[PDB]
Amino acid sequence: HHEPLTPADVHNVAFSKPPIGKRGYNEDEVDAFLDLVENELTRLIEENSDLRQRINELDQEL
Amino acid sequence: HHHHENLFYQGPLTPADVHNVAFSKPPIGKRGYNEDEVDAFLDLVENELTRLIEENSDLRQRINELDQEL
Amino acid sequence: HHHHENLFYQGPLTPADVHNVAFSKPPIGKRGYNEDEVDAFLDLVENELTRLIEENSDLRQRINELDQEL
Amino acid sequence: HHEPLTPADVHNVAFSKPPIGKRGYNEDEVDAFLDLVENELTRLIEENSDLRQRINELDQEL
Repeated sequence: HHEPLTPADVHNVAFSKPPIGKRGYNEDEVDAFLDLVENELTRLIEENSDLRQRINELDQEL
Repeated sequence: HHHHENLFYQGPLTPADVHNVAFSKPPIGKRGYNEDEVDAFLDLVENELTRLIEENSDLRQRINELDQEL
Repeated sequence: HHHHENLFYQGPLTPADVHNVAFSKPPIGKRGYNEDEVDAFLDLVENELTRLIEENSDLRQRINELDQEL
Repeated sequence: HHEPLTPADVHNVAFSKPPIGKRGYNEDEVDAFLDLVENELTRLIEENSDLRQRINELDQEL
């Protein structure tokens, strides 16, 4: 864990309140959707690096 | 890459989902998140997800071409 | 309630999303979840989400009718 | 936390492996989607009970 947009950016984004006196977006909904986002960016980055590793192995055999 | 290629990607979150996700208003009389900031952030999300899915598809195409050469 | 009423619900997960969500296969050469079991579970999810959104809409209609009577 | 389908059922569901020798569904994807599911069922149940509370308050005023 400690070694354009990153999963960490999604984890850390912080939003202000709506203007006076607006209401804004439900925070539970936005939170839950951003958790899906963070999970899927992370998984795609890991899977992309695995494909890249496989590519490396295949080039070494070429 | 282009703006309207079907890459036949299978996963539970697509750029179209990010683009179309809807949020209700908060429970009254709590307030929620600033809508401008969330909208702008989700545009960046749509862009990054698009790029990673495009990268996924290209790495898979390259692996198929290699697997052909081998 | 019926099977094709637009309740104008706003939220980030709808019955249609549950119905249409797609999953890729696992990273090779790990295996994943049984597809029959996941499919059946997600049908129950689609049903429960539908019922709760319908309940949400009826409670809101009742609150509007009360707010009219007051 | 300790007082048809429940959020807890989503939290606890456990799936077997695919048949020999099938591959099945990606587990990171299913996990992340079930987390969104659990979150949204929980939030709708809480919000529904709040609407019901408001209804109670309004009937008391009728």
